[PDB]
Amino acid sequence: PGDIPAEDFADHVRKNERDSNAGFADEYQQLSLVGHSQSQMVASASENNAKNRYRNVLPYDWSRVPLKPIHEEPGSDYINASFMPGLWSPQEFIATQGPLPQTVGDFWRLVWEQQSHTLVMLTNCMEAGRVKCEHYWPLDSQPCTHGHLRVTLVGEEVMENWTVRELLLLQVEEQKTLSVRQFHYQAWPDHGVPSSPDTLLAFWRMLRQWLDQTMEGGPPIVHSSAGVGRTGTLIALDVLLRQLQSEGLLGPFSFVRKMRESRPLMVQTEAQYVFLHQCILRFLQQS
Repeated sequence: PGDIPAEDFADHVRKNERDSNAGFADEYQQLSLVGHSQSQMVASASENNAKNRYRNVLPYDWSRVPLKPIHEEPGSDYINASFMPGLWSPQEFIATQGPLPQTVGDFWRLVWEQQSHTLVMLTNCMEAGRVKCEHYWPLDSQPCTHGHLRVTLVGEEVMENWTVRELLLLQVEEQKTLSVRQFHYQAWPDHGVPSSPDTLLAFWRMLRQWLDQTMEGGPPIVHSSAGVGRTGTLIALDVLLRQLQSEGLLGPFSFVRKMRESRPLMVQTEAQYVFLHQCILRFLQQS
């Protein structure tokens, strides 16, 4: 179904790189046509005006992740977040924007209601003086509370290009806790690419090693600033590398197309689309 056999992928990438990525640019032009005739009426509602970081980056109605409604609060079921397809499921991941000050509580409610044990953060809170995402997790000195939830920082290990944080999410009305592990990649510029495929692959190997041991609960929640660009590139990397290993096939164009049906702008620059292919190529060279 358009899938490329593993043995054929290296040649496919080289063909699309010719003439300054002439083949990749045409594939990206075709991908940019996908999914625009779908409604965004919930995200566009006046009640939800202050809940979207970017007016022109909104979830589609059919694939948005609803929150449980709060009695007499219109729009309380809305968060800028979408179910994203994976290897096995159309709900394998959740892509969401970087929380705003006024949606940090909704974000943690999303984590709780989905029972997601894994967060992936691909943005810094501020980049070159420009705000990208709220620092939505607590410091180790004081837990933070939102609605019926208490969030506690339990541990934090800092590496050269990423940080892993261990969090405890307690729903006070239920007396039930959720352990959440946050994988924060700290060297991926907005609308750009990491410095090399090797460092992103190292981050991915760590994340996938964790996920292959943590499959209880809901989908991993992946986010950046808009929740489309760095988010879509990482999700595509993980799905395609697992497709490579579990099926011996790779279908990047097909997967990004499915992603665009669920949420706009996934893999947000042509450079990120090319970078995605160069990472898979490096994973084969490393193999």
